[PDB]
Amino acid sequence: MATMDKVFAGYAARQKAMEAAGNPLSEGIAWVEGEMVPLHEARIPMLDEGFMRSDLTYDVPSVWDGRFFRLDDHLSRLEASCAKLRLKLPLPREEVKKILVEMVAKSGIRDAFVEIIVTRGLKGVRGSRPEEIVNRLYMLVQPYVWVMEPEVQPVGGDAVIARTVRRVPPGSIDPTVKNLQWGDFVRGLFEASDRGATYPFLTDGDANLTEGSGFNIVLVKDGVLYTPDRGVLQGVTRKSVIDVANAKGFEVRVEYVPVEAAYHADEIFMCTTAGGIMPIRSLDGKPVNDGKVGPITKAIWDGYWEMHYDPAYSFEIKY
Amino acid sequence: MATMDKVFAGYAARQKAMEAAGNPLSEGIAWVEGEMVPLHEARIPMLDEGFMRSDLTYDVPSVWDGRFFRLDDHLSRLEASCAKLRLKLPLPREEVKKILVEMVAKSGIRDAFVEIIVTRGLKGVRGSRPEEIVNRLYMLVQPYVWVMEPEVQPVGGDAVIARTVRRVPPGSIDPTVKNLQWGDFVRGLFEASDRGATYPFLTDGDANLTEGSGFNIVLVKDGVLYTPDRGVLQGVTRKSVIDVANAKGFEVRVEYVPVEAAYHADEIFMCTTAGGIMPIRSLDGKPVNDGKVGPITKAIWDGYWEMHYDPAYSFEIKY
Ligand SMILES: *Cc1c(COP(=O)(O)O)cnc(C)c1O
Ligand SMILES: *Cc1c(COP(=O)(O)O)cnc(C)c1O
Ligand code: NA
Ligand code: NA
Ligand code: NA
Ligand code: NA
Repeated sequence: MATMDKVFAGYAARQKAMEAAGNPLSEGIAWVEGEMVPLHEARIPMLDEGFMRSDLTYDVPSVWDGRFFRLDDHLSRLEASCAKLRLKLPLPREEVKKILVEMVAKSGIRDAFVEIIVTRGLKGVRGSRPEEIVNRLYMLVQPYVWVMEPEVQPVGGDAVIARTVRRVPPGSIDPTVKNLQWGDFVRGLFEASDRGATYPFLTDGDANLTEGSGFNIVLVKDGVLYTPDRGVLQGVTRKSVIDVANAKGFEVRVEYVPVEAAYHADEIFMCTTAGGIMPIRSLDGKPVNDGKVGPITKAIWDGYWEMHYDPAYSFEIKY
Repeated sequence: MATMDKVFAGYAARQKAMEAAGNPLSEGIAWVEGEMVPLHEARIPMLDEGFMRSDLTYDVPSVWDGRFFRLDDHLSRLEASCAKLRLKLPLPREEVKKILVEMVAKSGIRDAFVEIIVTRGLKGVRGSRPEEIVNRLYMLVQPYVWVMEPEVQPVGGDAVIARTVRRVPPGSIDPTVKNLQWGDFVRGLFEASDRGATYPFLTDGDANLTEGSGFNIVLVKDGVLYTPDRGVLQGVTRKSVIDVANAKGFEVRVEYVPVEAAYHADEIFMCTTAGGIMPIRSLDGKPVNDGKVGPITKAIWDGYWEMHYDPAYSFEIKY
């Protein structure tokens, strides 16, 4: 369990140093209407009908150890999300990239959660002519967010297959469009908490796994990785999982994963930008296999963080 | 078609008078953090995790001809919406009532769209302890909004049964909780527009009608009114429709309404606070019956606006 120490110890050191620098901007910076403002003072107009009706999409790249991770993948997914929503990125993609690097640089944050939001704008879809709709852009940079805290990743967390809620189906809301309409996920969070666990796994209502509240799901069984194809966000972390798995000779099947498979899996882990590779030790109050972080999961964990220093997948920021 | 003239002519006169008064506050007033501010300057903090994840509920009473319509019904539905979301109205209900009356009074608006929003607050559900969650309140007053403009209600609008999208199911998001997660409704709006119509009727994906983008649906067939029970908001307008129908001896069945019934209906109309009683002359590009506003619909229209002057359902505002 060495590489986790090196990763987490490095993170700790950089957090210790950022508090020492006392920079007020290291609490976060936002981009709103062409202007960079401190995070705790960034505000959205109530007249942004888009934002009001959550008629928007968003995406969250990260910065780790001063390096932006797969930014172009996130920008490309955001553009595809916009197109599916009949939205348009209000600024050229390369300018968004420049602003984001500047914001991270000016903030001094070495490990950052970065968020880009495109909304319909001030005039909503209902009863407005196409000429009158002007999409709006919001961006943000802030310290890295953990869906699983570093102290838990060596042991793994507690999940449940949710039984009081199921995933919004693609015929209502396209799950490949990263969105903030979290009604089902929030029910899943409360259900997990009510049942004495932390992470909800949502079904599709048809006996298959989909995803959870802010993460994709992966099963390991007899040396093969399984993760749902339909009904889920096509995560960039999931993508990196496939890259590491291929590089290490593990097969990954992106396909229909029945709920039943979760109860027989050798290993389970979640993956997401806000936290990385997140092992699950128990499901529905029962141990996953031996209740430990599995070997294939640790290989995926190691490779995922290793690739944060591959220039094919990252670039360094000048602060 | 007299009573529509009296209603719309009165509305016109009051709009003519509000423009004459030139009051800048007659464009709207908002309540944000204890302070009343002009609408075009009201802003929401990006750190409102609730609002960000649309982890909120809301409700929209109206003011017509200087009288608040069924405010207590809306406040009661909002409280029930909060309870289902494990939210709490941050101020006592009677104080919210007082603020809203004051806001309408100070604004001078005689015909108003009024909106109350309760969000999870600055600390979201995920990874926060129950002690750290403080729900936040937002309110707004602005000129009356029409989902169907007065000029169209005498003739009726053009609807379609949506075929590219279906209603979010209650097992994902409780439709009796008025909410702003409009992903499916926005797809329905674009589909309607693509097909040359205006109003989408969403199915439940199981061959029954539910509701539309901001309105309940009612069918009239052989002297009986039909409106879906499950999968929809229990509208206050729908409630008033039942009151008028009962008073006039018409039966209303709140039950499963198959999609097939829409294609054989004698009359169809939508109902919502933002516009009232809204007849539909065509469905899927075909006439509804004779393509005219039907008689039972006009009786419902007349009674609905009549009851805006019944003290059992309204009170007058002192401006
Ligand atoms: C963000 C998120 C994921 C993970 O996607 P990444 O691109 O790896 O961050 C998966 N599912 C949902 C619902 C998410 O919000
Ligand atoms: C607001 C709305 C209605 C109508 O409800 P009222 O209380 O009559 O205003 C119906 N369905 C949806 C989805 C709505 O947003
Ligand atoms: Na996106
Ligand atoms: Na998946
Ligand atoms: Na409500
Ligand atoms: Na109904």
